[PDB]
Parts: sequence; structure tokens; C-alpha cells
Amino acid sequence: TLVRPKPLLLKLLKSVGAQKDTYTMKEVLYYLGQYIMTKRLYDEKQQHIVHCSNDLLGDLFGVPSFSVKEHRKIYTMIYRNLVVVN
Ligand SMILES: CCC[C@H]1N(C(=O)c2cnccc2C(F)(F)F)CCC[C@@]1(Oc1ccc(C(F)(F)F)cc1)C(=O)N1CCN(c2ccccc2OCCO)CC1
Repeated sequence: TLVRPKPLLLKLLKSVGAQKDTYTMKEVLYYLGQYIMTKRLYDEKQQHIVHCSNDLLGDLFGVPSFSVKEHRKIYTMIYRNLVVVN
């Protein structure tokens, strides 16, 4: 599947070195991961919990925090911020 991130998600992804406009779901996940890692959007205490209440990430996703294990919930949140392309 080829996806075109919407402007705000595009800006967030491009800010961590993503060069293109069209991505695969694995590329969005990778670049979203680089974003979490650089900005340090997690606690040493709980590695699996992303804390994003005060970040553009939580705004686009619509949640204060989420578990890295909640794959289905993460896709739902990402899907809202993209358009599927040819
Ligand atoms: C080796 C660690 C890499 C993971 N990682 C950490 O777990 C981590 C390490 N140290 C400290 C803090 C963290 C912290 F905080 F949990 F992130 C470091 C960053 C990359 C990494 O995590 C995320 C996390 C959130 C998102 C986002 F999309 F925003 F939800 C995207 C990627 C990842 O590539 N996968 C693979 C893709 N996974 C995934 C998510 C949703 C749907 C499907 C998925 O795929 C399953 C196939 O493997 C998530 C984990």
C-alpha cells in the first residue's frame, strides 16, 4: 500500500529526514519512530508507552499516550492522517 501523508503528518515525518511525498505504511512507522526517538516521546520507566499529550504527534493521533503494542489502534490513528494513493 502507497500512502500520501496529509500536510501536518508530512511536516512531522519530513522534520526527521524523510525526503519523499509518497510512502508505504512501514516507512510512515519508521519515520514516526525516528520522531519519537529524537524528541524522546517516552519514559525510561515504561519503554512501551509513548507520551505525546504536549506534542504535534498526540494532536494528529488524538491521544495523550499509547502503547507501542497497540498495532491496530496505531494504524487507526495513522490512517486518519493520510490518503491512500496509486
Ligand atoms: C526495535 C524498536 C523499534 C521501535 N522503537 C521502540 O519500541 C522504542 C525503543 N526504545 C525506547 C522507546 C521506544 C518507543 F517509545 F516505544 F518507540 C523505537 C522507534 C521505532 C519503533 O517504534 C515505533 C513506535 C511508535 C510508532 C508510531 F507509528 F508512531 F506509533 C512507530 C514506531 C518501531 O519501528 N516499531 C516497529 C513497528 N511497530 C508497529 C506499530 C504499529 C503498528 C504496527 C507495527 O509493526 C509490527 C512489526 O514489527 C512498533 C515498534
